[PDB]
Amino acid sequence: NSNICEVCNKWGRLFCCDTCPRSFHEHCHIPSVEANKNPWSCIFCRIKTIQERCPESQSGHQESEVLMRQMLPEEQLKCEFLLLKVYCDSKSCFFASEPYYNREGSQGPQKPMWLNKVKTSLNEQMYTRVEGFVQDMRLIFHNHKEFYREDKFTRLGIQVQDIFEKNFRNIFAIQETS
Ligand SMILES: [Zn+2]
Ligand SMILES: [Zn+2]
Ligand SMILES: [Zn+2]
Repeated sequence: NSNICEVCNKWGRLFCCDTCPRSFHEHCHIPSVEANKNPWSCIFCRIKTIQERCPESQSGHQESEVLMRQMLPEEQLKCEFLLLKVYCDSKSCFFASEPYYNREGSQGPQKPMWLNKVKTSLNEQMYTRVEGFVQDMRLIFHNHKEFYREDKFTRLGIQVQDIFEKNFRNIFAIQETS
């Protein structure tokens, strides 16, 4: 197995996957690494199994159909994985914890949102459709763009949104377009 966490790239107290060489901090994995389970298979492995059991699941889909799906176990897992792919980027640090807003010439968002809030919401099964999760995720970046205006710091929101959107299209097999 790897000697660093797949998500944050640090050593520490690592739980190792039994079916692939990845390792994780307990709360870096999503869901948090399960108490028992021998063998244990990481989220990457679990997602790969879904694809292998249903190869046609990789054919293209329309985003509008994906968003309306109910959060059954496989869609729950896919959203967890997509959240984890965002935390994999070090720039997610800016969006992880609860923000505050006090900048001359700007007003804070009406509905603040952050990664850890989305993480809790998934853990608590608060989303009934994929659309709930995707809307909160996109809101993170939209709030940031609006608040930071013409400051160059706005670019961090564009960057992390691009990671989110690329991974959304991959994990949910969105039909490729020009
Ligand atoms: Zn970690
Ligand atoms: Zn694995
Ligand atoms: Zn099938």
